[PDB]
Amino acid sequence: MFNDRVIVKKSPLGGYGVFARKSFEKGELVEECLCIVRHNDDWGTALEDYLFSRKNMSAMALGFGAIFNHSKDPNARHELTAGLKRMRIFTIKPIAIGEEITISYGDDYWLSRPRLTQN
Amino acid sequence: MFNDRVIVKKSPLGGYGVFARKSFEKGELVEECLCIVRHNDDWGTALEDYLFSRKNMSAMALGFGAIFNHSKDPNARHELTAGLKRMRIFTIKPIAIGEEITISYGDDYWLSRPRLTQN
Repeated sequence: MFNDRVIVKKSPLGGYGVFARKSFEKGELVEECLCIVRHNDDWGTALEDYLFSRKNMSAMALGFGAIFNHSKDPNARHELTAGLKRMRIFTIKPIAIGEEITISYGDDYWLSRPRLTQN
Repeated sequence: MFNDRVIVKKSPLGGYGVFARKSFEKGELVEECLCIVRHNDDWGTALEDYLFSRKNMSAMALGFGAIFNHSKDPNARHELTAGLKRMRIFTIKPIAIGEEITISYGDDYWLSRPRLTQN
């Protein structure tokens, strides 16, 4: 997987990650993708590590949206339109070619609140 | 969403679809994407219309993989590596620019067998 700016590859550390295939300027657009949105309880635990939520809805980002890894020192941020229909990834720092593009452990990510029960 | 060959847009008929942004030859590569794979019962009903399954595993295609619509007269086919880790979409007919790229209602798609119960 790869487009005219990012490339997905196995991270020497964790699993897969999104890496810059070209130099990036601060505040530039990295990726905008559509999301599948359904009520929180419609999702099992399968995507618990990828879903984000707002109110009673959770969304799964398509495109490369769900591949971006979370970092304690992110060089990007994510933005969801109303209704979680669209996700946008914007850099918050310049990004050199080859650097992994990461987002923070946002509060809207299921991952920030593991659950003892689910499905 | 769009790359150096396909573009996602609202279909005048159904919802969203993947359309050729360039002419395509028969048997050519349209898209290869990574998939998230988990046991069948780990998925709720949220993605029931997008998941495919093999044995006791189901997979959600990332990239544009889950956006391709199903047609009774498809101009493409899908292929999953072992373990459903990767999906590949190959044309089975030449495809002109602007034509929607569709796959058949494969037996491996959850959609071919709606369920009365789930999660």
